[PDB]
Amino acid sequence: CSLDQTVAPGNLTLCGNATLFTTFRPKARFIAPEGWMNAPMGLYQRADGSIHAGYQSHPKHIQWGNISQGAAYSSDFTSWTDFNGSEGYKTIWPSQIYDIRGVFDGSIIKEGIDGYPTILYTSTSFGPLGATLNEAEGTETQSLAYTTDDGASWIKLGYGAGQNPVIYEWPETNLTGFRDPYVFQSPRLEALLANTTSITNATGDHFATISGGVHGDGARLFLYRQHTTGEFIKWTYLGPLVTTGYKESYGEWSGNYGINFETAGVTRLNPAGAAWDNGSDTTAVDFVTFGTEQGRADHQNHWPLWAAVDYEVRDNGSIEAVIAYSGVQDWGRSYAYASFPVEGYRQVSVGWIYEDDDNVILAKQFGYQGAFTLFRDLFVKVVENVSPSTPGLFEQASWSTKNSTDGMSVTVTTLGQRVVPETLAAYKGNSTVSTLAPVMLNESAAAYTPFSSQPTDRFYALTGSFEFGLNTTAKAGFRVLASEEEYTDIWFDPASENLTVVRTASSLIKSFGNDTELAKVKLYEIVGAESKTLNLTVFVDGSVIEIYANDEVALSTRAYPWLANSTGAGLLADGTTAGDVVGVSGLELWDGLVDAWPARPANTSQGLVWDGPTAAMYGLFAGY
Amino acid sequence: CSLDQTVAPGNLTLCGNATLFTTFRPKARFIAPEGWMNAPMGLYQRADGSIHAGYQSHPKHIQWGNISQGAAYSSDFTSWTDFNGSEGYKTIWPSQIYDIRGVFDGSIIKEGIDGYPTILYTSTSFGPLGATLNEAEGTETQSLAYTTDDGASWIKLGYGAGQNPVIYEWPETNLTGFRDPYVFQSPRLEALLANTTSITNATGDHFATISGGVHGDGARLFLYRQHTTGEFIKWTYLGPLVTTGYKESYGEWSGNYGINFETAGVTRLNPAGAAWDNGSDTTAVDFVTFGTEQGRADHQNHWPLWAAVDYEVRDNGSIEAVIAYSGVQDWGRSYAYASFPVEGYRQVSVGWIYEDDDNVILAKQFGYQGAFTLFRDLFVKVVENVSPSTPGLFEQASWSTKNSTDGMSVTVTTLGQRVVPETLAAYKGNSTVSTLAPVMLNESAAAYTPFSSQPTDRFYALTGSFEFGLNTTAKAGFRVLASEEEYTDIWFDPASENLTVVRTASSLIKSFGNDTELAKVKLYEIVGAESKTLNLTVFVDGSVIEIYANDEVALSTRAYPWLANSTGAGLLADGTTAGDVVGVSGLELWDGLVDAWPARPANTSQGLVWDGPTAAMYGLFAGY
Ligand SMILES: *[C@@H]1O[C@H](CO)[C@@H](O[C@@H]2O[C@H](CO)[C@@H](O[C@@H]3O[C@H](CO[C@H]4O[C@H](CO[C@H]5O[C@H](CO)[C@@H](O)[C@H](O)[C@@H]5O[C@H]5O[C@H](CO)[C@@H](O)[C@H](O)[C@@H]5O)[C@@H](O)[C@H](O[C@H]5O[C@H](CO)[C@@H](O)[C@H](O)[C@@H]5O)[C@@H]4O)[C@@H](O)[C@H](O[C@H]4O[C@H](CO)[C@@H](O)[C@H](O)[C@@H]4O[C@H]4O[C@H](CO)[C@@H](O)[C@H](O)[C@@H]4O[C@H]4O[C@H](CO)[C@@H](O)[C@H](O)[C@@H]4O)[C@@H]3O)[C@H](O)[C@H]2NC(C)=O)[C@H](O)[C@H]1NC(C)=O
Ligand SMILES: *[C@@H]1O[C@H](CO)[C@@H](O[C@@H]2O[C@H](CO)[C@@H](O[C@@H]3O[C@H](CO[C@H]4O[C@H](CO[C@H]5O[C@H](CO)[C@@H](O)[C@H](O)[C@@H]5O[C@H]5O[C@H](CO)[C@@H](O)[C@H](O)[C@@H]5O)[C@@H](O)[C@H](O[C@H]5O[C@H](CO)[C@@H](O)[C@H](O)[C@@H]5O)[C@@H]4O)[C@@H](O)[C@H](O[C@H]4O[C@H](CO)[C@@H](O)[C@H](O)[C@@H]4O[C@H]4O[C@H](CO)[C@@H](O)[C@H](O)[C@@H]4O[C@H]4O[C@H](CO)[C@@H](O)[C@H](O)[C@@H]4O)[C@@H]3O)[C@H](O)[C@H]2NC(C)=O)[C@H](O)[C@H]1NC(C)=O
Ligand SMILES: *[C@@H]1O[C@H](CO)[C@@H](O[C@@H]2O[C@H](CO)[C@@H](O[C@@H]3O[C@H](CO[C@H]4O[C@H](CO)[C@@H](O)[C@H](O[C@H]5O[C@H](CO)[C@@H](O)[C@H](O)[C@@H]5O)[C@@H]4O)[C@@H](O)[C@H](O[C@H]4O[C@H](CO)[C@@H](O)[C@H](O)[C@@H]4O[C@@H]4O[C@H](CO)[C@@H](O)[C@H](O)[C@@H]4O)[C@@H]3O)[C@H](O)[C@H]2NC(C)=O)[C@H](O)[C@H]1NC(C)=O
Ligand SMILES: *[C@@H]1O[C@H](CO)[C@@H](O[C@@H]2O[C@H](CO)[C@@H](O[C@@H]3O[C@H](CO[C@H]4O[C@H](CO)[C@@H](O)[C@H](O[C@H]5O[C@H](CO)[C@@H](O)[C@H](O)[C@@H]5O)[C@@H]4O)[C@@H](O)[C@H](O[C@H]4O[C@H](CO)[C@@H](O)[C@H](O)[C@@H]4O[C@@H]4O[C@H](CO)[C@@H](O)[C@H](O)[C@@H]4O)[C@@H]3O)[C@H](O)[C@H]2NC(C)=O)[C@H](O)[C@H]1NC(C)=O
Ligand SMILES: *[C@@H]1O[C@H](CO)[C@@H](O)[C@H](O)[C@H]1NC(C)=O
Ligand SMILES: *[C@@H]1O[C@H](CO)[C@@H](O)[C@H](O)[C@H]1NC(C)=O
Ligand SMILES: *[C@@H]1O[C@H](CO)[C@@H](O)[C@H](O)[C@H]1NC(C)=O
Ligand SMILES: *[C@@H]1O[C@H](CO)[C@@H](O)[C@H](O)[C@H]1NC(C)=O
Ligand SMILES: *[C@@H]1O[C@H](CO)[C@@H](O)[C@H](O)[C@H]1NC(C)=O
Ligand SMILES: *[C@@H]1O[C@H](CO)[C@@H](O)[C@H](O)[C@H]1NC(C)=O
Ligand SMILES: *[C@@H]1O[C@H](CO)[C@@H](O)[C@H](O)[C@H]1NC(C)=O
Ligand SMILES: *[C@@H]1O[C@H](CO)[C@@H](O)[C@H](O)[C@H]1NC(C)=O
Ligand SMILES: *[C@@H]1O[C@H](CO)[C@@H](O)[C@H](O)[C@H]1NC(C)=O
Ligand SMILES: *[C@@H]1O[C@H](CO)[C@@H](O)[C@H](O)[C@H]1NC(C)=O
Ligand SMILES: *[C@@H]1O[C@H](CO)[C@@H](O)[C@H](O)[C@H]1NC(C)=O
Ligand SMILES: *[C@@H]1O[C@H](CO)[C@@H](O)[C@H](O)[C@H]1NC(C)=O
Ligand SMILES: *[C@@H]1O[C@H](CO)[C@@H](O)[C@H](O)[C@H]1NC(C)=O
Ligand SMILES: *[C@@H]1O[C@H](CO)[C@@H](O)[C@H](O)[C@H]1NC(C)=O
Ligand SMILES: *[C@@H]1O[C@H](CO)[C@@H](O)[C@H](O)[C@H]1NC(C)=O
Ligand SMILES: OC[C@H]1O[C@](O)(CO)[C@@H](O)[C@@H]1O
Ligand SMILES: OC[C@H]1O[C@](O)(CO)[C@@H](O)[C@@H]1O
Repeated sequence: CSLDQTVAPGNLTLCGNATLFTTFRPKARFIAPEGWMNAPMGLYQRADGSIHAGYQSHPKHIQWGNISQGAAYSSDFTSWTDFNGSEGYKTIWPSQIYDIRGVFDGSIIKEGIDGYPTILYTSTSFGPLGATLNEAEGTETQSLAYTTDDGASWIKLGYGAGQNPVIYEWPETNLTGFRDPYVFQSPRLEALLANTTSITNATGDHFATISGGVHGDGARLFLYRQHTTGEFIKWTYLGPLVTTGYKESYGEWSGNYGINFETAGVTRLNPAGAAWDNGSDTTAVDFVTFGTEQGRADHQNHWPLWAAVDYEVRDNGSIEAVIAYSGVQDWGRSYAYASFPVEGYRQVSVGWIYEDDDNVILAKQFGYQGAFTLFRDLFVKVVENVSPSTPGLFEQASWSTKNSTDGMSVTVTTLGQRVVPETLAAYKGNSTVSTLAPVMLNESAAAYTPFSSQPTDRFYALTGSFEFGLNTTAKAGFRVLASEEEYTDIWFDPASENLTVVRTASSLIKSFGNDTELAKVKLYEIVGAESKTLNLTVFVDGSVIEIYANDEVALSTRAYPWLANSTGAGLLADGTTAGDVVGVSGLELWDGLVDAWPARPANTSQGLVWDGPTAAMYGLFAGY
Repeated sequence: CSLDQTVAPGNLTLCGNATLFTTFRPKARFIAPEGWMNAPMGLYQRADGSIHAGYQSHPKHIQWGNISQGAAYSSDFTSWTDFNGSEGYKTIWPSQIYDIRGVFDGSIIKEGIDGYPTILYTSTSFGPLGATLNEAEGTETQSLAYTTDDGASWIKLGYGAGQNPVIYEWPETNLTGFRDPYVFQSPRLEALLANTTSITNATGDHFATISGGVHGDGARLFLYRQHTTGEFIKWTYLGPLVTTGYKESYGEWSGNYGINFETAGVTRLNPAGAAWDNGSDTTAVDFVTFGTEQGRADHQNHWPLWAAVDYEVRDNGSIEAVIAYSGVQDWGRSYAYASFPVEGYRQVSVGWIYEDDDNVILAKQFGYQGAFTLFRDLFVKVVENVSPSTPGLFEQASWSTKNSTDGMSVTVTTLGQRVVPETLAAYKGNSTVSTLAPVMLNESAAAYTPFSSQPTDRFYALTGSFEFGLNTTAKAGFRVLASEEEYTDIWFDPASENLTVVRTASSLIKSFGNDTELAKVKLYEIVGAESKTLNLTVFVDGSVIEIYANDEVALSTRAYPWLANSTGAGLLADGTTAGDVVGVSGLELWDGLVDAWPARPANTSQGLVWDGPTAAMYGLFAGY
């Protein structure tokens, strides 16, 4: 095992555990100290204003198992501190018959048991568990725990009748899944149900969704309501909130609804952020965010989706969320998005970016797997004065259109996502910032043009505004993590409406994924404009490449170049001519970003362990 | 629910939980504070000389489940003190994937991990578990924990490779069971194996048996040897120590070997007690004690047995224990005998006495189930100068015979059991003792003759020596827990060699068991004697009736008379005549015994709880 990054990579599978720990590792984002992580969980803003973030965690392993809540906190979403207790950075772990198979995703009741922050989580026990298996009632249940020390530790309710687990009966037969309770308050849903509470007797101020589906018949999001205000044991099933078909797709802009939902949440937004009105705010829109499984040929069979919904009240005192339009939260290697309320009328969303080593070839050598996305403010994106000749505009696929009275312009509404401003400000202020001169891409443009200032390592951000002709067939974008021999190309092709990440040359190491990422991006053309513009922001953080377009489209992916000098960046141009020109402006490079875990040393590995021969006997966890 | 014990019992199933807590409850013996108990476990004499006793425990329930180690200590086997920690009187409980289904029986390595007392116990996980089910490897494994505070708490080794569980591979396929590790030192077995240690490389000073069997092919006791002295992770399977046939019986004196062993142990004894020689003591005998299941039509399908064995060394460096003779440790409602070494060359044995309410009709009303037997010194019982005309003597069923050189007398050898002297001394000294005049039972004897002094409650002991003619057909014994309407009759019938406990009138409450208990007792006739003698000792302790004959035969049973005055006792006589006379002498009543738990109040119930609907979903525990 040579770690010489000035020459071609050897056989890196001969390298020891965690010998590649720092080589590809993000430094500017949320990530576990070591080992396996997946979904964000237990997210809440604490009483002191700081953010608590939990995550599915398996320390000292590089595959999933004994799944626990790891946790940390931050005052600005950006610089984090690990909790440290008797179980290291874990704060909830399998410990009881009802959750011994895994402490799965959960969400926070801010004023819960005895007034304390309280988590409702999926407690798993033995038996087949999965949407493609024959799962039985009891394998996935929902349980409570509360914290008296602001998330340093959690106390579970006792096991038994009238205690944990608090939700165990399947609301319908033959479920594909029954997990990921999302607890939320909703003046909107309270107002809608107020005339029917005699039918169900459920009058509490908290709702909870549980994610699942029905074998052979598509995904389901089940709605529960807290039976009585101030009491947290009894939750009453109202009915299915979202019902989709077996591998149903709303189309090219909307992924696929698969066979089962995971990590679903419910929110209400307006142009400024979170909306807490009862329906009276005409600018507010109800949204569901949700993962789906088995509706995708790649990306671990997982789509992270969202839908705008219109609520209807059923005669039995339940709610049907009718999908109005449907989109994708991130088009790349991310999943398990969670959202949570933040002071100042905000709803903040964060997901999990998995590695691109699906055959587990170099995972042990890493000594870790996974990171978070950046934290994102959700809001209703409104585009005014949109031209009716915008191609495909009235398909209204992942957006809505409202015509002006005279029919000559359109207002477009969709889900907006932008990186939280605290992170952008901290990144910029800690970086060496190069404001770059605008670049006109025409007949003289090379395929690749390095920026006039270059990054110094694998931790940087780029921004640019690409102005295209309305009938362009030119392509342009950014190349990142680039040397002569390794590079990753981010292209936008307005003619096809496709944003791609080409990774055929991303790394000399051949075991990592190299498939082309793809997102659809609608450039809403503005009335009177003779051009259309793509604002593209790119974060490069170790191996993470996280792309944002127009405060709307997100695409997270991975690149693992071996060579030490595969850190360069610049502009890409294809088919730019004297006549078909691409004007690039607002160009800026931020080199360095922020050290997100300042108390951690560079190498936080504690080694890796094997569960031994019993792992295969129990059949629950891979064991490593 | 009336608790009026001066009139006939009502419908006691209407009574609330623990309303009958004190009514039938033993006071003079080891018993949990409340709830369910079964097998003794984790028995050892601590460094300060006191006795640690563990037991299988399920607090606040009256059926088995979440099985844990409850514990207490005593300086004299007789007066006990509960441990009190974060889990009450529990000291080990299900907490890890490998033992979440139950912390089953285990035994003590006195100088174990880091020099501390260490328990090797059966750690159970999910899956079918039982001799009549299709159990799979991994469901029962063996794990270690150690104590740094003399049994107040135990620290388990970590889960994983080279740690817990330490024994997990089945030594043969298709096991009926794989549990109850019994760890012991044996100069005898070390000497026998010393010439073969190159074959196995196992050279440690601790052995361990594991109890089980093979489907369709009878019970097995598997022998392991610690691989290396001072190291406790690696245990090497040598081979089967005891192999018996599917429902094989050695005969009328020996119960039945069933299909699977439980709670088996290995010891070596001589006439004084425990023997720790290498084979050089010609008075010493090797013994195995073991429970069997599914070889009995009643008594919960459980025989608590013992066998004298002769060890042979196999060519592969293992030991075959060849059964020389085979007996019964207790003939009544007891099981799960454990034995442990005690200072002064002693081996002390104690078992579990179950209730006689197999349909669980009044268990909730009790608020508890189960007690221990008394603690018993084991030794080799030797009877000298036995007459060769003793009927059935040369069948040598649960004893051995050695003829004198001249053939006119026999030395009989068998397993001896007697109540530990500390308990007899404490009982006697705390009781009101009545030494009774001898009673000749002849033609004038009534069926029942009350003693001249009577007990004052349900806590007393009786002794008597019954001298019978060599050709008697008379029966005699003791009646206990007696009023006019309720009584329990203990008869010996020398002609049939049967000791019986007739319980047809034991209680007016009809839901308790009323079947006749039966033990075989051999009166070894002495050369020159014109009579044969039965020394009978009886302990009455709440509902327990525990009978000892001749420091050899034990029979534990239950009687639950309702009436407050069903406490009397006296002599029984049947077929005594002028010619066929029974001389009773050495008669003594001890009224009161000892308060075995002086710190406990009379009612230590904490109420009972239900596990809720998930108990049936998990399918592991009854739930109550
Ligand atoms: C199989 O068997 C298993 C083992 O028995 C069993 O698991 C156990 O289940 C029981 C029953 O559910 C659990 O007991 C509960 O414990 C809760 C506290 O849990 C936390 O703290 C304990 C104890 O912590 C001490 O000890 C540890 C270990 O040494 C130390 O680390 C601590 O620092 C602390 O040490 C101090 O105290 C010790 C004595 O206790 C001293 O010895 C020591 O010197 C120190 O001074 C921990 O062990 C727990 O850890 C475990 O669990 C966590 C998850 O929670 C895991 O992460 C971890 O790994 C461990 O597994 C944990 O940290 C109690 O709060 C709870 O008590 C209440 O509930 C019951 C039932 O409702 C009531 O009877 C009782 O009154 C309590 O309720 C009152 O209080 C709460 C909160 O204040 C109120 O909300 C409630 O309304 C009520 O209020 C009442 O009083 C008020 C007056 O003040 C009044 O206003 C109200 O009106 C009202 O009247 C309960 O005791 C036990 O934790 C489990 N143990 C383990 C190891 O798992 C398992 O379930 C079984 N399985 C099956 C299938 O049956
Ligand atoms: C799923 O996830 C689960 C959760 O992660 C996981 O379970 C956990 O597994 C880990 C790994 O096996 C366990 O970690 C071990 O813990 C042992 C100690 O366990 C006891 O103590 C802990 C901690 O106690 C503190 O905290 C509690 C809770 O708050 C308090 O109640 C205590 O009072 C105490 O509090 C103080 O300390 C805190 C900080 O720790 C402070 O915050 C606090 O303020 C106080 O000051 C308890 O939690 C345990 O309780 C649990 O387990 C018991 C059963 O054991 C249950 O009954 C109970 O309900 C709980 O479930 C328990 O009481 C450690 O000893 C052990 O440490 C060693 O082993 C590793 C690996 O070999 C070594 O790396 C390490 O060095 C240690 O070994 C050394 O020391 C031992 C003994 O001294 C030596 O024998 C050994 O040779 C070695 O010596 C070395 O150093 C010497 C120098 O001194 C030198 O001479 C030698 O040569 C050598 O170099 C390990 O940390 C953890 O307990 C589990 N937790 C739970 C909750 O279950 C589970 O397995 C996962 N499942 C799967 C399937 O993966
Ligand atoms: C005295 O001690 C007990 C603990 O032993 C304690 O708790 C009670 O425990 C008993 C069991 O001993 C429980 O009985 C079961 O109840 C089930 C139905 O329960 C529902 O209705 C009840 C009556 O209105 C409610 O009280 C229950 O509420 C509690 O539980 C819910 C969770 O569901 C919780 O949200 C609440 O807060 C409460 O805690 C609940 O709504 C029965 O289904 C169950 O069924 C059987 O048992 C009977 C007796 O054997 C049979 O007659 C039935 O046919 C059936 O059993 C069958 O046979 C076997 C059973 O193993 C099986 O093979 C068959 O399929 C079939 O099941 C049972 O009756 C009782 O619910 C529970 N009460 C509680 C928790 O309040 C007491 O509280 C304690 N008393 C005091 C004063 O402290
Ligand atoms: C680096 O980090 C690892 C943790 O990841 C850590 O521990 C090692 O972990 C690996 C797994 O990553 C273990 O590999 C397995 O080993 C099994 C055989 O193990 C036996 O032989 C070893 C070699 O001599 C010994 O080291 C082992 O001793 C340990 O464990 C025993 C308990 O058994 C214990 O008493 C000792 O004290 C030691 O702790 C042991 O005697 C293999 O069976 C297992 O099998 C597969 O994996 C391969 C790679 O994928 C495949 O090539 C095989 O075909 C096979 O996998 C197949 O595919 C899948 C697997 O999921 C399945 O469907 C098929 O049926 C089939 O199984 C595997 O190779 C390794 O044993 C373990 N080492 C330990 C604990 O020492 C390292 O220690 C750490 N390094 C450092 C320096 O810290
Ligand atoms: C980068 O490193 C490679 C290999 O060490 C070398 O070919 C070249 O000089 C360096 N710069 C490039 C390719 O831009
Ligand atoms: C990181 O630390 C681990 C654990 O000490 C060690 O095994 C590994 O070699 C280290 N890796 C590097 C690259 O420093
Ligand atoms: C309410 O009605 C809907 C639509 O028929 C149904 O799916 C749901 O199960 C009902 N809710 C109940 C039975 O609680
Ligand atoms: C919703 O709120 C508006 C004003 O904020 C109020 O007029 C209306 O009555 C509310 N709707 C309900 C609660 O029915
Ligand atoms: C919206 O505007 C377009 C273009 O003017 C027109 O084709 C369409 O019919 C309009 N829709 C409505 C509902 O008026
Ligand atoms: C650098 O980052 C830290 C941590 O996020 C932040 O608090 C600080 O404001 C940043 N420095 C600047 C903007 O100069
Ligand atoms: C074509 O592009 C080059 C490089 O940006 C620029 O110098 C030149 O002025 C452009 N041509 C025109 C006609 O703008
Ligand atoms: C653009 O993307 C779609 C998938 O949404 C694909 O079918 C089409 O071939 C792509 N076209 C080009 C030119 O990249
Ligand atoms: C015992 O009590 C019963 C019922 O109260 C009564 O018949 C009798 O007087 C008492 N004594 C007996 C039967 O020896
Ligand atoms: C014993 O105590 C328990 C728990 O407090 C109580 O429910 C029960 O009625 C008591 N029984 C008696 C006979 O005192
Ligand atoms: C040793 O031999 C006996 C008798 O054949 C056998 O039962 C046992 O399994 C053997 N021990 C092994 C294979 O370790
Ligand atoms: C057993 O012990 C005796 C004396 O106690 C000794 O003579 C003999 O050599 C020992 N047997 C062994 C260890 O082979
Ligand atoms: C009474 O019993 C206690 C506890 O076993 C014992 O220590 C004491 O010696 C006994 N009293 C006597 C023999 O007088
Ligand atoms: C017969 O028994 C009675 C009662 O023990 C006794 O008084 C009498 O002396 C006995 N008869 C003979 C002949 O011993
Ligand atoms: C004595 O016991 C045996 C069982 O061991 C039984 O078969 C026999 O019938 C009994 N005989 C009498 C007279 O009780
Ligand atoms: O780690 C388990 C968790 O991960 C998910 O499967 C999402 O990928 C959740 O549905 C579940 O709670
Ligand atoms: O409680 C479980 C324990 O009880 C037994 O079955 C004996 O009756 C043991 O074999 C086991 O360890």
